[PDB]
Amino acid sequence: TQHFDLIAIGGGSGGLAVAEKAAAFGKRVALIESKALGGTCVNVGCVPKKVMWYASHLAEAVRDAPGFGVQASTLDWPRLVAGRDRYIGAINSFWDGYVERLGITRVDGHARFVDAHTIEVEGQRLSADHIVIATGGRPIVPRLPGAELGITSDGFFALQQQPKRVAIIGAGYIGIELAGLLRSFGSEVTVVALEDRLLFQFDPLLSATLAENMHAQGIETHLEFAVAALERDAQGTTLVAQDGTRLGFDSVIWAVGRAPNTRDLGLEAAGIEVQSNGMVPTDAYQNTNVPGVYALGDITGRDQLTPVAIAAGRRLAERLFDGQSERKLDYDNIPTVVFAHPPLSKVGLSEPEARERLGDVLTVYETSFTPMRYALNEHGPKTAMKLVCAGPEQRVVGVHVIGDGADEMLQGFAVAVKMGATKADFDNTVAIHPGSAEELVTLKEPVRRPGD
Amino acid sequence: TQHFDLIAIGGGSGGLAVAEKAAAFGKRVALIESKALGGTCVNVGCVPKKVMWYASHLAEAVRDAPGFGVQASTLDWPRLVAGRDRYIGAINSFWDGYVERLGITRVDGHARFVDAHTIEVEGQRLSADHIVIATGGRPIVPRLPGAELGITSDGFFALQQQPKRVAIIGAGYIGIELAGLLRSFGSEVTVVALEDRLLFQFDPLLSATLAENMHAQGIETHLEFAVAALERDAQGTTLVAQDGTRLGFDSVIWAVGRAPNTRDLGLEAAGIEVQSNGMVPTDAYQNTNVPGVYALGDITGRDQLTPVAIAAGRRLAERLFDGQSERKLDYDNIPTVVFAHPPLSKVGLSEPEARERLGDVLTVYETSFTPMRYALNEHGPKTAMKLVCAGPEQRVVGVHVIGDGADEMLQGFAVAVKMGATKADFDNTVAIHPGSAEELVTLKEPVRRPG
Ligand SMILES: Cc1cc2nc3c(=O)[nH]c(=O)nc-3n(C[C@H](O)[C@H](O)[C@H](O)COP(=O)(O)OP(=O)(O)OC[C@H]3O[C@@H](n4cnc5c(N)ncnc54)[C@H](O)[C@@H]3O)c2cc1C
Ligand SMILES: Cc1cc2nc3c(=O)[nH]c(=O)nc-3n(C[C@H](O)[C@H](O)[C@H](O)COP(=O)(O)OP(=O)(O)OC[C@H]3O[C@@H](n4cnc5c(N)ncnc54)[C@H](O)[C@@H]3O)c2cc1C
Ligand SMILES: NC(=O)c1ccc[n+]([C@@H]2O[C@H](COP(=O)([O-])OP(=O)(O)OC[C@H]3O[C@@H](n4cnc5c(N)ncnc54)[C@H](O)[C@@H]3O)[C@@H](O)[C@H]2O)c1
Ligand SMILES: NC(=O)c1ccc[n+]([C@@H]2O[C@H](COP(=O)([O-])OP(=O)(O)OC[C@H]3O[C@@H](n4cnc5c(N)ncnc54)[C@H](O)[C@@H]3O)[C@@H](O)[C@H]2O)c1
Ligand SMILES: [Cl-]
Ligand SMILES: [Cl-]
Ligand SMILES: [Cl-]
Ligand SMILES: [Cl-]
Ligand SMILES: [Cl-]
Ligand SMILES: [Cl-]
Ligand SMILES: [Cl-]
Ligand SMILES: [Cl-]
Ligand code: NI
Ligand code: NI
Ligand code: NI
Ligand code: NI
Repeated sequence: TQHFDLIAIGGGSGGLAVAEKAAAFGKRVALIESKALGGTCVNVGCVPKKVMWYASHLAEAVRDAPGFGVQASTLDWPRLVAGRDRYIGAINSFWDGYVERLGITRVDGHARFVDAHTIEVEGQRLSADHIVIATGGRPIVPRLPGAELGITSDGFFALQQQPKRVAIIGAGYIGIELAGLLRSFGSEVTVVALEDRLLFQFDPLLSATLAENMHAQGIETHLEFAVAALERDAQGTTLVAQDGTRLGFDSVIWAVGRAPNTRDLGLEAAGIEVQSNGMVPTDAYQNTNVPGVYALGDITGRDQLTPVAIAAGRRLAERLFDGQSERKLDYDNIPTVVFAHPPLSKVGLSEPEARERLGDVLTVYETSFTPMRYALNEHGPKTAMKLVCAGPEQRVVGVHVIGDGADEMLQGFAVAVKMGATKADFDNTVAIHPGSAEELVTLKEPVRRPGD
Repeated sequence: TQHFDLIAIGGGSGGLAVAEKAAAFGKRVALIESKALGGTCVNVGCVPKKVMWYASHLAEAVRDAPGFGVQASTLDWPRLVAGRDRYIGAINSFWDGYVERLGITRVDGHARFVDAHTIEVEGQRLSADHIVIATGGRPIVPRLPGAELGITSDGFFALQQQPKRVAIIGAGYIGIELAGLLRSFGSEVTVVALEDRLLFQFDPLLSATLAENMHAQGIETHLEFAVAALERDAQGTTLVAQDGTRLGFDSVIWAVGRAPNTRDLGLEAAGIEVQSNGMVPTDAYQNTNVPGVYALGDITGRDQLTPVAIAAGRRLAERLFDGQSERKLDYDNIPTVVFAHPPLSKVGLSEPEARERLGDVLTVYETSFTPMRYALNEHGPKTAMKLVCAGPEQRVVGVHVIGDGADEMLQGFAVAVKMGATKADFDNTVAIHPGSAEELVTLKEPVRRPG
């Protein structure tokens, strides 16, 4: 009730990770969770999406099979969801049991700080030497007229039936992944975005290639399209832009970012520093401004990814409970995959970023090609790759790929980039043939040198 | 006739590569080819096999689709053959045109040395300052009774119709790849192997997992099985082990190694050292014992891979024609993929090799799991992975993976291993989630420690 070494607020990626490691160092751990263990990722994030992603991968596969002489003949969405939910349910079940197995005290409900070192959960108060905030986020629904006519990614994973005509508002990760899933399943898919290109945070080569692939797949896009309101039309719902432009959808999905769950956490009661956008500032070691209070995962405003939350959690527990006083996560060169169809992946800096952060010091290599996966198909999606290099030695500061296999391609490259790999390091590595990844180690002439 | 800077013998991976780079450095280049440009890889190796591998990936995708709610569905082999060959043709055509574009003097026919710096092709003699031998290999057909009833991998890519009941003799690369192609196309396949495990050269964990995957997909295997002869039976041909065991097959495929094309090459006449197995010894810079004569690719008896022949050739051209007098290929840690279903991949040393070369100093990490690719399927193939580490610092000396995605997974890991990555280097890099590769950077407790 006061004798806990650790209270982890939130049983998602970060909370589970720090609770787990702490418990393994023989600490007394309390874990607070208002909903289901596993958090966003297991329930409404990474896992349901990747399961649905395989279904779309397999659907593309049955379309392309006759081209290779494989005689194949459409989605049963209820069966997909049922299978997906059984699988997700099993991971929830694992975690429920694992937490009990570790000896962690689970507390159901919504935790709020009551002071610098105590929380209250449905009237019950609990103190600890260390309180870790890992409450994650939730999808943003804009304060616009008729915004409630649209659903979010949470709503997407709740859908019991496949919608026929979809509008996706936002072209970040989830907007693009949702678009690719649904079009692959044969829905009409339009995506709209504020920006002049899809996947704005990513390198212009990936953005451009993705657009081509998406256009080729029949996905309608509208760039520089600000949604002013959503309205009800004759059997369906309509998007209304700034200028008055109208768009008959049976589903409109808001994919315009996520907000941190820090609104009534009692942070002011505890004197915890928090930004106007709800992000909780931390140092490199997840320390907030209040000693004994830490934040990790999405609410910290750094790379919004599951393995980032986990790693941040494990290292924090190592720091606090294993006397590894200098232990921290490195937030440079975190690899990521966007599960489009075909998917994309990157580690490190895009060209514009590297040009921002470093000078006119960039040597940039790139290539485009149709992979052998589509050799016997009519119009396969193009693969595109860019190596961003910096300095005379050509340190590789960015690796960017879009195309078949990209989802499994960059993990090892992330290792090399973290080790400070140069172009030479890549080039002295013998290719694997035949495949796509070999293209990253056989780039010859650069497209841009310092001066461009 | 004698004013050539380079004669490349063989228009395969090594010959093309050295000729191209020499030509690019403004040298006068002759390229001798007796058959088609592109060599083995383009015509009867990597490319046809990978084309068919995709058909096989798609057939499996077709099988698995209903489990994921995708309402699907059987191979039209002629359609596959026609598509494959058309794709192959384009690459040959590219090379034909490319060699002409580079200004290389192509010469059709079989080259033999006449002296240390001269070759003869169908009567014409040609000298050069530099002669690169890159004549590659050919499948081995053993000198057993009725060996000729079987076919080779060359014969596999010549087949116009899908065989119904196939025997694969050999559990190296080719045997395994072919077995997996055929089985997913619905043929009956049994593979026999001299060794006690499939893919002997590979790490036991890969071998053991591949056996499991292959058994689960209906492939029958016979280990420690030495075929003594092939005889005709009542429709089909039979395998006879030397103990007497008998196996009725539609086609029998020898996949028992490849022999170097160096028997009728005039190496005697030029004074070039050759081993009894036909391999041509070289130093680290591809130099034979006679100055001006070099060898690369398969006949050198090093890693028998396309990109290895290519890199060796390019680097040799840089050495010879661009004053980069120290340029050579590093033969340590060549990554490779074996295109089974699902494929496997490795870079560096297996556990047995590492103990053999480095001693009782290994920290070995292992994991095994069913990837999310098979989440809604009944019995997906296993994925298995091993990190082989050496020393107290735990340098990564071996990386090994079998399973979905293995074919695109290890290229970047090869770079890291090339740089001398340790386990710490792996663990300090954040995982990509969700996927399989992340398992390689999140291996916690080792299975074996020094001792
Ligand atoms: C659709 C979608 C797809 C995604 N795909 C990927 C992907 O493929 N790869 C990847 O790496 N990342 C992906 N992410 C991001 C990833 O899910 C998050 O980065 C990760 O879950 C963050 O973990 P966390 O611990 O910070 O927050 P969460 O995992 O969301 O955990 C927070 C938990 O705390 C609980 N909680 C909140 N407030 C309280 C309270 N005050 N008291 C008690 N409990 C509380 C919540 O119920 C929640 O369970 C995806 C996200 C979305 C939405
Ligand atoms: C079935 C199979 C699958 C394979 N799969 C892969 C794989 O996926 N990945 C990979 O990296 N490697 C693979 N390989 C191995 C790869 O093909 C070889 O390592 C590569 O082709 C070797 O190149 P090379 O230049 O040494 O020989 P080759 O490419 O075989 O070139 C030799 C050429 O020389 C010609 N020649 C021979 N004698 C003479 C003569 N005296 N005069 C003139 N010309 C002559 C031949 O016609 C031939 O064209 C595979 C091989 C096989 C057979
Ligand atoms: N595969 C993965 O690793 C994975 C998958 C999904 C999400 N994630 C994580 O979760 C986060 C989720 O971000 P997100 O994709 O929801 O959004 P985002 O922040 O990445 O993108 C913002 C988008 O909102 C749009 N937008 C905002 N207001 C608009 C308006 N009124 N009209 C039209 N468009 C408007 C903009 O056009 C913009 O494209 C990501 O940052 C990522 O880190 C990861
Ligand atoms: N994916 C790729 O990178 C790829 C694919 C295929 C081949 N290759 C290359 O080509 C080379 C040749 O491959 P390979 O598989 O033909 O050779 P191999 O040396 O790997 O095959 C040896 C096999 O021959 C068998 N064998 C020999 N005599 C036998 C007997 N009488 N009875 C039963 N079994 C017998 C053994 O059991 C053994 O399994 C490889 O070294 C490889 O580098 C590469
Ligand atoms: Cl236990
Ligand atoms: Cl409440
Ligand atoms: Cl909240
Ligand atoms: Cl896909
Ligand atoms: Cl030109
Ligand atoms: Cl002849
Ligand atoms: Cl010969
Ligand atoms: Cl496969
Ligand atoms: Ni207490
Ligand atoms: Ni107090
Ligand atoms: Ni001459
Ligand atoms: Ni002479």
